Amino acid sequence: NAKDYQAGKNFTVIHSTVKQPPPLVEFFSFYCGPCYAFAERINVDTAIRKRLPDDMKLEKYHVSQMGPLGPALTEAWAVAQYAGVDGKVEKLLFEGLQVKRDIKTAADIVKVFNQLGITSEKYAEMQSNFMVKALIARQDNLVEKMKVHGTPSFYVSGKYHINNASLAQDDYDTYAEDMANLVLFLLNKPL
Repeated sequence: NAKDYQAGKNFTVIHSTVKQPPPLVEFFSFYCGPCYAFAERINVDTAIRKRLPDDMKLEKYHVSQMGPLGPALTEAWAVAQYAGVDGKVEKLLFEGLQVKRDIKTAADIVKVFNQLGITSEKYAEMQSNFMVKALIARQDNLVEKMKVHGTPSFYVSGKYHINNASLAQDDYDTYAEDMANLVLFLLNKPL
């Protein structure tokens, strides 16, 4: 029934210096095709969330060092979560970059928020917010400390990096389920 995921095959034991790493974090880029598929096609993200406990979420950290808009996007994601519209704006940023490729500038990212009822003035106000800035720095700092080198990249307890290609290849639904199973297998691992 329950698979015995193997170190080396399904995941690697990373070494971080981070004192309090997210229990579960997915490093991603709105420019990354597989990152989009994980959030909208394969639905690896919903699969994982559907199986997590109430006192724990899938944290998504945007990679600023990827592409021209990288930084503006890490900021937009931070504002997105502060405004709590991170659930709606996610698909619109992926589309704006990989479907319609109509997001070319920082001013174009703001236009997405406008369509949700967030004026350019409110967006500017949020860009300044102390919590927004703290989350932007957290995202950038962990990409460095965790030594991220690809997206989408999942890390459990800041010690186990999942090997995306190692999971069930039958179809995407099975793959997503296998990923959530592996994530759980890692969260339930001895301290």
